[PDB]
Amino acid sequence: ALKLEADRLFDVKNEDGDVIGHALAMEGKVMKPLHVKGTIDHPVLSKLKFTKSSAYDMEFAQLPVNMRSEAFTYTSEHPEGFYNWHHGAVQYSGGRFTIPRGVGGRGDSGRPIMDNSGRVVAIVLGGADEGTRTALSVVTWNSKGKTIKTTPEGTEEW
Amino acid sequence: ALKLEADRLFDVKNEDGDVIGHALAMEGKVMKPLHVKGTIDHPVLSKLKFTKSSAYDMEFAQLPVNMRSEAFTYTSEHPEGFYNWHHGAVQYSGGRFTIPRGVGGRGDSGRPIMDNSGRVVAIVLGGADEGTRTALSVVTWNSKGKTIKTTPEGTEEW
Repeated sequence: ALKLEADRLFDVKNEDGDVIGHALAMEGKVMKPLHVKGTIDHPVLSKLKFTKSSAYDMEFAQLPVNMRSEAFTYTSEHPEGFYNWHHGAVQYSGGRFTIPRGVGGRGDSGRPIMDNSGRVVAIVLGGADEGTRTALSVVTWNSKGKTIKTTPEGTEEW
Repeated sequence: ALKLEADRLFDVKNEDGDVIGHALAMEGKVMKPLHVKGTIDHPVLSKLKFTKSSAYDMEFAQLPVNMRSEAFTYTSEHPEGFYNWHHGAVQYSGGRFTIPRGVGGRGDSGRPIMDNSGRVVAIVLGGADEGTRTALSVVTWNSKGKTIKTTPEGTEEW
């Protein structure tokens, strides 16, 4: 099985090699959440120096040219409805992004939430359980490009 | 007292009052699934001369010049991902529009599946219980305007 399409999603491994989170390539940058303390599983992207950003709970660095082209796209505009992440659908109902209960957990931060067109829309960081559903803590961006970091009361970071 | 919500999704009632199916004003016409034998619950529309298309389980009628303005829009462009319908998320993964096992039902015929941007993508007909999921029987239009009806083995009309 030849995988002729380039990765844009990478694993953030600890010192044992357990995958504890994810890093992604979007809008000219490699970007992972600051709180995941591990290395990016890639020969090139790990030797780069990342710029922390506590405010947004993010670390980033600019991608090495030949990779910049094969990177995601972000869309500021995003309607209520349903979006999709790795474990299925993600709902959007006025400000909150929610998935079912017991689906997301530790290791899922840095995973994007995207539309059916394949453009990124948010970045998971953790999630607030609410009995029936789980209110995700995302990192979105507006029409201008201002980084917003929505965080529900009682969030366990992932 | 006034109604600002346009008129697109009508109910289809039997000869005892129950709602057995639905109908929708879309792209210039009223549409309902043929197998549902009942009366559309809407003064103007119910007294219109319908035209059947048994090969596609539909029966359409042209929209009165006035209502023409508030009908739905259709889209043949529907990529793999998650969609919206009355009971929630509808997955589209290579030909099938599946939904979580259970939420389907008699009465759910005629209902449309639609994208985040409100445009209609398919009209539901019935479901095929495939264990965990349920593979829907739907009507849809291709890139060139011709109807197509996808019907799973074991489909139960609704």
